[PDB]
This record gives sequence, structure tokens and C-alpha cells, in this order.
Amino acid sequence: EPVKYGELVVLGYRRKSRFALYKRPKANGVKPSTVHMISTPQASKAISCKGQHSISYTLSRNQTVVVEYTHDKDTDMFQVGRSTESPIDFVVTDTQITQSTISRFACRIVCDRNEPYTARIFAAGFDSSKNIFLGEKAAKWKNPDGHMDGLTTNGVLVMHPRESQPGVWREISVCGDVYTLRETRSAQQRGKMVESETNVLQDGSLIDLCGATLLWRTA
Repeated sequence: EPVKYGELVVLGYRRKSRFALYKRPKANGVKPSTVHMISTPQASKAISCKGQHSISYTLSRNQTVVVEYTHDKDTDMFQVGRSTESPIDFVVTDTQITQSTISRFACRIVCDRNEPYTARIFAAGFDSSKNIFLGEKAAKWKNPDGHMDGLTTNGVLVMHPRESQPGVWREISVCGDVYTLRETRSAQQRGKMVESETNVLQDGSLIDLCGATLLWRTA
């Protein structure tokens, strides 16, 4: 206290085996805000919203829906990825020629700055343009609340361990909704919405980042 939210542990072995999440000096959380329809040149490589975070839902090579994300005084955000760029809080790598399946900016853990300091997981992380890019191939749709949501290329999966049956892996979307697993990992296909489950991380939750599995432990 410095309030500790919890701990991420890399199963099977800054780049460390263990990452403590602490309440930040200043809130860095973000929340969805204004939605923009933007025209993009064929050569577009990055989109950025001046002074803000954003998620880009690519509709075609000509147009992208850009959801602006503004300051959230009530949360802290932590990012996990294979990238060593400054937006990544916790660097994770895969557990002659080597390949990685882990995304540069893989996920966000977002923690309430006030009691009970609930932690929640979201697929994807914001890059150095403070942007998350969902390309034409990525699954994207409008949810029952009318907001745009999407899956990353490979997905972020979570299992809360376990009347009756043992824990099941679910896919988490970019906006933190819960879906059943796709038919195959990386399938160009979205699973079934699980309305009765949430992206709240419970003690002992496993997070599959496609190349590494993390364990969340509440403080």
C-alpha cells in the first residue's frame, strides 16, 4: 500500500518470470469515446488521434472506423506483449530459425484504482501511436449494445479454473466481451457470445497469449 492489484506469472519460465501490478501515481486508464469514420489513403501505415488513444476498425482499404479512447481517472492500465517498446509494461516471449506467435502488443489488464480494485482483461494493446489496429481480416461486428467490437488475429484466451465441469477456455474481445473458442486457433471466424461470463480476472485465472500462458493472482 502502494496498493498492489495482483501479480502475473509466466508459466514454464522488463522481461521476467513474474510481474507485480501496483496502483500508479497517476491514473493512466482509458475508456471508449467519440467514434469517427475516416478516409484512408492506399498507403496508410498508422492512424493516430492527437493526444488520445484509439482503436481502428478497418472496413476496407478506403475507410476505417476510429473509436477514440479518452482518459479514465478511475482505472490503471498495464500492457503485456512481445514488444520492448515503451507501451509494454511486461515483456513476454514464447515459452537455427525461431518463430514467435505472440503479438507485439498482446493484451491489457485494467485495474480499478478504488476498492475492491477489480482487474479485467482486454485483447490487444495500444502501440506507440497509442492505437490498436484491427485489419480487414480481423473479425469485427456490432454488439447488442450497438458498439463496434473485434477479435485480434490470433486471440487472447482466458480460463477461470473450476457443479459441474472443469474450466473452459474462452476468447476475450478487444472491448472485453467473452466468446466461445473459434473452431480453430486463428480461424477467420468469431465464436458465440457468452453473455453470462465476464472479463473480470479471478484469482487463478489463466491467460493464453498464443505462445505463452500467464497466471493471474489477486493480491
